[PDB]
Amino acid sequence: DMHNNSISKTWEGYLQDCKFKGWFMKVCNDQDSLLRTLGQFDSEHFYSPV
RNA sequence: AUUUGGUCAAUUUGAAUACAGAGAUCAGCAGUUCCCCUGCAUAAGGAUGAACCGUU
Repeated sequence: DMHNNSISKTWEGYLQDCKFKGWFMKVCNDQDSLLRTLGQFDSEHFYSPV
């Protein structure tokens, strides 16, 4: 039962160079790890911690 | 009171032969245009489905 769960569109933009080689879904144990993963495409800035 | 409205053409001629003059009728199908339905393609544009975790 997940009434708490929800989704929000954070961004809806245009990128100069698309460094994402494919669609590499993942899970990480921590936030730092996630950030690092994101920055594998030289783009940590996508994640919005709230 | 009379009379014109009355010349067959065609051919053989240097009047004779001709004798009215030479496809019909019934029925398909396709095309042309517009419309409607149906299946497919092409573009575009939606809508939606599908277990479960992925990739340095």
